[PDB]
Amino acid sequence: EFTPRPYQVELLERAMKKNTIVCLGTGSGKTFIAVMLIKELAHEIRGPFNEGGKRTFFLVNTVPLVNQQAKVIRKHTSLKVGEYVGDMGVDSWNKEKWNQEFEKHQVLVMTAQIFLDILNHGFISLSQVNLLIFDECHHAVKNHPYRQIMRHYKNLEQNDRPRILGLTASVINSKCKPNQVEKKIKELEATLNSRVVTASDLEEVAVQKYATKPKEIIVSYNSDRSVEFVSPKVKKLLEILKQYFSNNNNSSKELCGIIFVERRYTAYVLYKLLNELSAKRDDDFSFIKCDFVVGHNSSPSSKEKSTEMNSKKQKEVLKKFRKGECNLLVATSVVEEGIDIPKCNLVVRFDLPKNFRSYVQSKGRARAKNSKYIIMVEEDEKNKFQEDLNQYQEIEKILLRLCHNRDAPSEEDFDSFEDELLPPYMPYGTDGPRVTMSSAISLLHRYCSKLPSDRFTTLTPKFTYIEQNNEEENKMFRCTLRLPINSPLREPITGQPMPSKKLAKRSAALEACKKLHEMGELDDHLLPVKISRKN
RNA sequence: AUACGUCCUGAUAGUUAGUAUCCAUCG
RNA sequence: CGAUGGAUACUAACUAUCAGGACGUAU
Ligand SMILES: Nc1ncnc2c1ncn2[C@@H]1O[C@H](COP(=O)(O)OP(=O)(O)O)[C@@H](O)[C@H]1O
Repeated sequence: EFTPRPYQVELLERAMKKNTIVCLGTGSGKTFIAVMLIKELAHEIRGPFNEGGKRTFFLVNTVPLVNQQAKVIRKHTSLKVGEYVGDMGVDSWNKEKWNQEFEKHQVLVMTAQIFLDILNHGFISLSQVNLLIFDECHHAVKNHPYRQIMRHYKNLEQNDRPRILGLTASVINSKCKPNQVEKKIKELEATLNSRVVTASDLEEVAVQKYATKPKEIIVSYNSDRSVEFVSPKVKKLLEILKQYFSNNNNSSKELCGIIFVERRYTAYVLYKLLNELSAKRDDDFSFIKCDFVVGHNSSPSSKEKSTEMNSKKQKEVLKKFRKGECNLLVATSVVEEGIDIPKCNLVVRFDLPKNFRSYVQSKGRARAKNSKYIIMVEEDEKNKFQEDLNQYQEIEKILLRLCHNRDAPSEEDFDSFEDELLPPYMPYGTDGPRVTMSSAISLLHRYCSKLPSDRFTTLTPKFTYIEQNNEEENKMFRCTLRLPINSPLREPITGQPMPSKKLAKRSAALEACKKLHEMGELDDHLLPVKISRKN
């Protein structure tokens, strides 16, 4: 029942020296050793939470992946595991419930932002956290919540060891030139205080996992000039699916084809058209079934129509695909990574990739033999797309060339973090509710929304911007806060002048937390009057 | 005829700010 | 409603270089 991997046991013993990051292609099995390293330190986690024990947290950005990884860890381990997501509405939960939750479970898999929230209000500090692994660590750039969490390491002492981990295949998240990749990798390895390694030998990975991705049958059309009325791209899909049927006459019923899109409306219309064609019972199209996977809760009541509700729908649709009930798939932005099917040999790239990372991630989804990669390109843009593809190939070649070990001898880069020009409130020191400079906006989201209050758009009570000349004539901004009649007086009516508008708002709104803490609205854990709504 | 210097539309490559549009993820 | 990331476009400044337009110096 247990399925090992030869290179990964070597990877584990190499990584169990210091902080180490593994970078490999899709299908490598890098995620699998997460459970092995979790069980390697299971003894520490056994500590009771009477005075604060050791617990392991697994951060996953996407909501459909938390249950999948929870089932994966449950399959090989007997430890109690729960699932956490803001869909349940945990915004109105007091300290005692959280203490009960921590004492009950053993591993709490949860998205990043909820971890931001819990660390923001001091329900528990970074102390006594046994281990912590990111998801898609290549997102840790600029003001990503990953970096916001990592910033809390600066406030605490270095002697503490809340080990951090994060796994990614592509180390970029935007378009770039082959002369800035070294700068990007150096910056990323400096930010998270960890080295990056990659398997030197890629035997099986090149056999069927990564280096033998589906062959790119670049097919063009004339779309730049219901199937026959909309752009002929749908006709190209029909022709390529007829080619698929001609290839797989033996499997004339169905296969595991997956369609990637970038706009939800396109996916919805595409699924509707193919379901209509299949239900018609015509000779050309009679055995096609597709279902939704993407869209997410979006918003409870604010200008949306998808209404994907709870994760139960995603769980059941993925189960019905795994059992073969669902065989065609359309989605936009949740099945790029973390979706695994043991037998898949066809991926249709209906919409073009936008950067390097998307192209690498959405290409290795197929894992079976003779897999098919299909790209929709136009004739006029064919030259530009060909040169862009050559650039991507060169980027991959140089990236695998620089796969040599890169250490971090200069720890000064970690100290070189661009600290904000103003300090935030912190009434109880480093051991108390350390308010972050980036959580002032979260606090101001819901002015007096707690307790009986209007349901109108009180979130944005409007602010006045004032500009004046200065010594360098770059101008300074006077952000002013004028809240309506809903609460007692406020100290930060206007903030300190700032070079930028955003920093002006931050300086004019951060002192609200400091003022409100003294007057008694908040508490020891900065939870306002322990009631629903508001952070 | 060459070289150098001041300002600028054009070009090569990077940074910063504002603005406008679009997309995705999540609370 | 909000925090974000990405993409394009405009203005605008600095940064290392090329060219041309307005002027000056050495040969
Ligand atoms: N030995 C194995 N046992 C079970 N599943 C596997 C194995 N090897 C690969 N897989 C499947 O293939 C996928 C590859 O996962 P892994 O190599 O851990 O990282 P990634 O998912 O990033 O490629 C997994 O989602 C898993 O379901």
